[PDB]
Amino acid sequence: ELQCIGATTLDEYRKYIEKDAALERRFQPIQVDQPSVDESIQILQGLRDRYEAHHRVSITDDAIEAAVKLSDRYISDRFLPDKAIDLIDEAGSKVRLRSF
Amino acid sequence: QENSEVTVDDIAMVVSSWTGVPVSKIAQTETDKLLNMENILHSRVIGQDEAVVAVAKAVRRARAGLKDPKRPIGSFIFLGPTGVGKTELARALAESIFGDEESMIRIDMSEYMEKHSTSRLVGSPPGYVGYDEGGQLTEKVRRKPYSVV
Amino acid sequence: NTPTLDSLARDLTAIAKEDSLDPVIGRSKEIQRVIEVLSRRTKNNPVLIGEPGVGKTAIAEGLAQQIINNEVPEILRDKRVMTLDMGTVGEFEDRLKKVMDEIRQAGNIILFIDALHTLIDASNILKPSLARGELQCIGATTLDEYRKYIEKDAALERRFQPIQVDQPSVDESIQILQGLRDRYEAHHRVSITDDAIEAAVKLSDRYISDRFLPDKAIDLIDEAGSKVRLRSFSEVTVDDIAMVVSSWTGVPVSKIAQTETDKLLNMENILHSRVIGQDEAVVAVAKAVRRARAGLKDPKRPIGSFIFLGPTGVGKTELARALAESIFGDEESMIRIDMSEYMEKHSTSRLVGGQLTEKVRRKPYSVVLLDAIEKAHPDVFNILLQVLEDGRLTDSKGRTVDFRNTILIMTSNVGAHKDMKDKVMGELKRAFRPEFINRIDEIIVFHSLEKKHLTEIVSLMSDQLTKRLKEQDLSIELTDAAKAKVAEEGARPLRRAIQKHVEDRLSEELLRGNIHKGQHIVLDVEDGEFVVKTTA
Amino acid sequence: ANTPTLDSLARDLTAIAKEDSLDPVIGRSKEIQRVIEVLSRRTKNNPV
Ligand SMILES: Nc1ncnc2c1ncn2[C@@H]1O[C@H](COP(=O)(O)OP(=O)(O)OP(=O)(O)O)[C@@H](O)[C@H]1O
Ligand SMILES: Nc1ncnc2c1ncn2[C@@H]1O[C@H](COP(=O)(O)OP(=O)(O)O)[C@@H](O)[C@H]1O
Repeated sequence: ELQCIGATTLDEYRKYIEKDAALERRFQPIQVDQPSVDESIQILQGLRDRYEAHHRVSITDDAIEAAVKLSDRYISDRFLPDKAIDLIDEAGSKVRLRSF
Repeated sequence: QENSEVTVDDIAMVVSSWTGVPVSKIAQTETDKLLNMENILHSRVIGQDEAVVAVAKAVRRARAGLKDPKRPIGSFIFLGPTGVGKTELARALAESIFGDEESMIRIDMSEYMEKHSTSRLVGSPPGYVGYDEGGQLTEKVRRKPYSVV
Repeated sequence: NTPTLDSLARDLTAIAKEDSLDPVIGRSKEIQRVIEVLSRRTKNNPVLIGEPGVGKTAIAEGLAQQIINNEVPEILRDKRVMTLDMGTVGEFEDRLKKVMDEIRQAGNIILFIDALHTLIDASNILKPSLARGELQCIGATTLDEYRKYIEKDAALERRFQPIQVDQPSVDESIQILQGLRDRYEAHHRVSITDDAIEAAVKLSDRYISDRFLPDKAIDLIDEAGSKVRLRSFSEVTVDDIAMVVSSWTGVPVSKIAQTETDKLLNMENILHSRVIGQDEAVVAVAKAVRRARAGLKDPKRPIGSFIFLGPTGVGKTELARALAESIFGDEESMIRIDMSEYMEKHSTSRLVGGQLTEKVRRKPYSVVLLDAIEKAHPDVFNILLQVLEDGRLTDSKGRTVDFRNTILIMTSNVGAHKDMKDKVMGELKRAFRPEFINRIDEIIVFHSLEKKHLTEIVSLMSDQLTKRLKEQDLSIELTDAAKAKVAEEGARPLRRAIQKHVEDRLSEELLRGNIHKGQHIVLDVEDGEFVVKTTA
Repeated sequence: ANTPTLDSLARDLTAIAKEDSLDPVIGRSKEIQRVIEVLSRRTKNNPV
């Protein structure tokens, strides 16, 4: 009767929902995989628009490619594209501060 | 009309989406691939012609609708000298099967030398510390059932 | 002061006034034991240990009955047996302390407690009131929960007392029911024939195994006495009981019915034609089980030992499974214990345990197979030897597990004709003690492993490959010329070659289009070589 | 009889099956008949 959309991490799933075994049955799982490098680049551009508008700087395309690939390589403790946009916003704040 | 034809293909699609395993009617860009998979491997891994033959054979039979058993797709023991490909072949295979070869389940069994480390393949018994995050291997297969352990 | 504690729970003598409860059948010795312990002054208040549904509370009820009568001696005379309603009683402590005041008022209130472990909340004033005294009560728990209790031995072992209460005999249960069949037949306005009662007991002790006597049989009687009633809107019989058991467990009523003394005829046919080869072997074992099971012999032991000898990997496990299906069915009666894992003299620890003990605990109606027994050790060997003596193993709790209708079949390779007929005993008496041999039921030995029989197996295997396709979809047929081409193969695992020649080749050729679904795929040797065609 | 004090609070299956909303159950005649029997019993009346 009521349409729902749930969202848990794998960890909470195994630990909590899987434990229930009845409510789990009610819902329908859908795996969302981390984007590859290229998909991450496109996501990063779409968001680059807003991040530019908020920091008031302009983020190069190759800047974003480097953010994606670097953060794929030298962070390896959290996932994309959260990593990449975190770097992008870091850099934006850093540059705006560098304006002062 | 024609659209009122929920057929085997559509159940196959909702399965292969639900569980990661690819049960459906394979098409071009796949059959050509599965046939040429021997050549893909023998590109990535040089020499060692015999192995890639048997691995490609098993992947094909499994993917061709054969492999009636409820037992796993394949089971190989690669022996030989060092620096020959016993790991490179598996990396090539997981890469050609999926891409990036990073979906491959890699378990360095050289780490489970102890008697009790056998815990972290199956988890830690209920109640005991680490019970929730259990299954260094099992959770990896329940995450992605169609992979190369 | 009756008001408060009667508001706590109803008295048993109140029921015994008109004796609403059925008079319990037998248990007179056990009730006498209860009277003994209640007569004592140090450890007077007992606790009845037994499985659920065995009728432990029935013993307390019959006790209240013998209390109303004069069977009870004088010191225990004038004693009201009550119980406890935890529901009907911030304030529950006040009411319970009031109950304790009334216990102090009249020292003639033998209380009763079911599920005593989960009760001692109330312990806060019960366990103290036990120490002071005059709370003489009775306890009804299980065994393991009694262990959980005695783990409070500090203040509770001194006072309590164990009274093991166990299943009535499969015979005794008949008189139990015959005594109490009256009440239900009155309730449902039917009548219960005594053959129906004995049949219900004989199907309860065998085909359900989940619960215990007499609970099993009483439940069956009541389910029949309601089914027949609803069928009318008269007399219940074996037919209804077989039907309700079939509804319970899910086995077919026919298999419940006919297989008592005629399945033994079909068994030898099944053995003779379920595995290929081992001709004299099926003759041997078939003769054997007819000697034991059909025969009036070996009442204490199980069906008996069958040490399978010869080359491992020729049909031993398959003969075992075929026999399992034969005598008991389901292909699930066979339990396997890989004695190669027991290559350690401590491994018996996991027996004393997630091993054969739990397996026979779950179903005492089954087959058991021990493979690579040679890999065992003299300690686990002595274990299985005293088992084969009586089946009674006792692991992790002293559980006197019974081996009633189990099969003990050991498998190994000491061989590895008449010269072999001698060497087998040679390496038996030379590899372990002769007494274990002397606990023989029969010894099954097959030496030859290669014959035309082998080719037949391959045919069977080909059939299996066709089966799974008729399952999903295909129409494979292996022409016997191709079957012989494959079979012309040394080593036994020819299915691998089947896979190679047929399954692979066909999959490669099907992937590229030379085959499509819904086609009669004949594989044949036309020139001395595999040829595929489709007929649809 | 005819008490609106509970249907106000519970959900009546049968009154729903009046207007035929519940999806039909196929098979399970054995289990339904067993619920019926147990429902007509004195030792253990309540089914679970
Ligand atoms: N036949 C081959 N073709 C191409 N590269 C190879 C081959 N054999 C080994 N290599 C190279 O060896 C490296 C990895 O070899 P691999 O790890 O498979 O050897 P290995 O047998 O796993 O070694 P180890 O004995 O330490 O397990 C890669 O650089 C790979 O290019
Ligand atoms: N010896 C017996 N004579 C008559 N009835 C018995 C006997 N043993 C068990 N019963 C029956 O068992 C039923 C209840 O068993 P109960 O004592 O409640 O099981 P548990 O001991 O697990 O609580 C009663 O209907 C009782 O008549």
